[PDB]
Amino acid sequence: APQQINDIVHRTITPLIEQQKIPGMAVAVIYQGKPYYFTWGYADIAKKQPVTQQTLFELGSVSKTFTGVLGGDAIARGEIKLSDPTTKYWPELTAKQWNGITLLHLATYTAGGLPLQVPDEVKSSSDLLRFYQNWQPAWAPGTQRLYANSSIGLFGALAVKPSGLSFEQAMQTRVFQPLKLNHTWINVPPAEEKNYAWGYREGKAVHVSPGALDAEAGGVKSTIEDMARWVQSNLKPLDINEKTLQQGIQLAQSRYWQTGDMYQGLGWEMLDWPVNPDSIIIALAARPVKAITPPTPAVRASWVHKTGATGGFGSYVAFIPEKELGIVMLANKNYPNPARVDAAWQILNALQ
Ligand SMILES: OC[C@H]1O[C@@](CO)(O[C@H]2O[C@H](CO)[C@@H](O)[C@H](O)[C@H]2O)[C@@H](O)[C@@H]1O
Repeated sequence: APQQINDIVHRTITPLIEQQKIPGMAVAVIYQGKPYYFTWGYADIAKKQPVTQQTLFELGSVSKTFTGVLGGDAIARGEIKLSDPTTKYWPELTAKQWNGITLLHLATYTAGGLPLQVPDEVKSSSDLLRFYQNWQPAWAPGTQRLYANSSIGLFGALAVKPSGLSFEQAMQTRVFQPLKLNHTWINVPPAEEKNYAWGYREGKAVHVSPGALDAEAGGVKSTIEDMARWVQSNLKPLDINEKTLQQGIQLAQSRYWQTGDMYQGLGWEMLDWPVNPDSIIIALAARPVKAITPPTPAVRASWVHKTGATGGFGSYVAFIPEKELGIVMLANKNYPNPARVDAAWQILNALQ
């Protein structure tokens, strides 16, 4: 590895790991299009298993980038449109508040105040229908953003309905397989359990226990190598051979809404590059949005990023298409987002 990369990465991450008491971490830097891998510490503290380039981490909400691109591929296939009403794909959603809520609104958290979490009481499909029918929006569609798993999670479930595939089958066949992400999973198979790191919350070993729509909103587990390849694919979507997947990547990096300095994509979030690091960086935050009419196609001069967490894991991905530069940070503790972004900016700034 080039010494410049070696030095900035170790000099940034070692102190981060110490300060945040992170049990294990894997980092990939993509520099001039090529990946460089770094690992520290433990996938499993009790069994003394190290983090390796084959270790699986829970991505948490970084999974929304995969859901956004799968939705994007479905649009490119002519299976769905973001301008379509939600009721087109769920005819049993007859409650009047749904008039005017489109797939776009669901995908971008702008439906009018769908909650962060689907209630734990919702187990059955009829429980799920009841939840969305009974939900009362605070706001008109397309006026305020409230980050929500019940919003993008429903988009993911509906986006695959025309295909007739399960969400997992669609993701596997249409996104993971074409991009050769052969160690990326929504459900970790028994063959791969040996490599599934434990998450750590207040010292306790924990794995995600998915409720309704958690697969769609936060369900991906992946290795540092596959995540580097995911960044490579999002950096250069035009090198991807599957035409609908190529367009799908581009659609997920389009700017649909603006709030302050941030632009909402499908899963992905973006800021103009160069960004101030203060601007890149709370349980519920309702923010008015301006519609970008029509959406701006993927801007090469962007900082494109997404944070992700589960009870036991914290992930971050960021890239700058213009510079062919990117980073993935995977950890088996959920530590504060600003620490993630600060470390990522330190590394990418140094290498830009
Ligand atoms: O073990 C996870 C468990 O969650 C369930 C029950 O809510 O819900 C899913 O049904 C779909 C297909 O399995 C999921 O993709 C979606 O997240 C959710 O409604 C079970 O199905 C799933 O086994």
